[PDB]
Amino acid sequence: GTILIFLDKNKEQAEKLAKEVGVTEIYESDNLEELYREIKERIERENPNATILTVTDPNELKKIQDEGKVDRIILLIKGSLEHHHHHH
Repeated sequence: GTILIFLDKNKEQAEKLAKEVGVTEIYESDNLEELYREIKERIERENPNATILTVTDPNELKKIQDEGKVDRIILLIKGSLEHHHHHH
């Protein structure tokens, strides 16, 4: 059973792709990179026969969805408030 992830720092890119590709499962968090791990950890508990696919470009996501060889598709979006602290 194959899982397809899409990751983006920008919400409009993920929204516009979801609308052209026909996908509805969208998640958003300031901790985008920790959320990815927290989802994949639960995939490993729920799907012992999992296959991992992960994307950052709509040409790659569209090429995979053209073939439709996937059991679930999930979009993850970064929240606007996250920045690191700096002292120099």
